[PDB]
Amino acid sequence: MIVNVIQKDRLKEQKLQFIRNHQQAFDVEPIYPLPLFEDFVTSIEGDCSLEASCKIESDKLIASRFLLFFEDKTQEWQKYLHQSLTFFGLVENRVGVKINYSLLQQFLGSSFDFSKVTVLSAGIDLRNNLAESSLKMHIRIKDYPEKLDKAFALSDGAADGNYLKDFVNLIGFDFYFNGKSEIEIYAEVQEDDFFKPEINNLVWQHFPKTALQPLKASSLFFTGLSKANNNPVLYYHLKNRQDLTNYFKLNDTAQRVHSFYQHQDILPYMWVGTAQKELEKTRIENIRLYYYKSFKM
Repeated sequence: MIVNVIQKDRLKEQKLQFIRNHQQAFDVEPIYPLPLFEDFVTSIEGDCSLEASCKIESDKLIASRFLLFFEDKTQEWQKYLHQSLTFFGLVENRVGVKINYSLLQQFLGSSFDFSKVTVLSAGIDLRNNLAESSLKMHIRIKDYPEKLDKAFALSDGAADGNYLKDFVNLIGFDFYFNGKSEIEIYAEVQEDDFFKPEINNLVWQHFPKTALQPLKASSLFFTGLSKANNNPVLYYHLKNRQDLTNYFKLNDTAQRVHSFYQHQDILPYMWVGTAQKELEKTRIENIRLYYYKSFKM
């Protein structure tokens, strides 16, 4: 149908525009191999979302970070996994690197129940230092205790981190271009549960008061369990991206990113990632800021 082809061509350009807006704001030259990711997202014709993010370390700005979230209502998770891995393979072929897939392979095992997947994403964090570049994948699972246990066994180990095992749904994979790979498990708390007394006992009690303040403006909180034995990275799903400066004490580099995105044609919400110790400071020096746009027919 003519409406369909016109819409498809439009969504393709809008995705490229979203990526280009981010890249052109923060990197005067695009970081290699960004075009392969552009090819990947434009090959995904079903409904999706894109994430563009910045990682700030004092005055250092790392901005070639993009993810695609598969959001076609058909629930064809295995197909999307395969599409994502095909993309990873092209990256391997063009750059001339071999990715270490072992953690993902072990996680998937041989009997993975794809109907238990609720989120799948694939993307990049590209650096001029090739070895430090990575491919990324997140898989969120629901009601799948066997795979939660498997992900737990695959990461750093048991205690500590075990105190939040029952809150884990999201599993993240990093695949570095130097053949090093990582897995992380994320414990989450949803907004509707923020004020429950057992949540204070099981979760909030083990974090400083400063960690709790941004929850006033968040719909979801999560934290990585295996990495950073102490000083865990805390992630907040801000309902409105405008609220960032009210809850997080930004440095100049982060303010630059915030300022850029205030009036872009993007989704209202954002994610904010920062180490626990940063919120205890008078000024955050290390922060990750995540912005989103949806692409639907």
